Amino acid sequence: GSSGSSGPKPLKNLDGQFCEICGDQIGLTVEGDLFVACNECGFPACRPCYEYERREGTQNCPQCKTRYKRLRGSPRVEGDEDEEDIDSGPSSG
Ligand SMILES: [Zn+2]
Ligand SMILES: [Zn+2]
Repeated sequence: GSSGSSGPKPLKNLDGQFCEICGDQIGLTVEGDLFVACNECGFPACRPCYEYERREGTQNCPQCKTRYKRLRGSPRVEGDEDEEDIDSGPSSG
């Protein structure tokens, strides 16, 4: 049996920064700032979670599926940005 944190009033926690994909707590970037994979929607994805999505993934946020961007520890991939095309018709979302 447990509750969460010691003492009465809870301590800074369960904010959300904690990645959702795997769970691990989204640490800090190579510089120090908070590592926020996706900001547009706000999908909590650690470092080893964002890169992949672009490495082997599809390069589209699994929450909003928006255009990505070369991060600190994320080398460019084949599908970062494309040019306007005659492909219209939003099948899903
Ligand atoms: Zn993760
Ligand atoms: Zn997103």
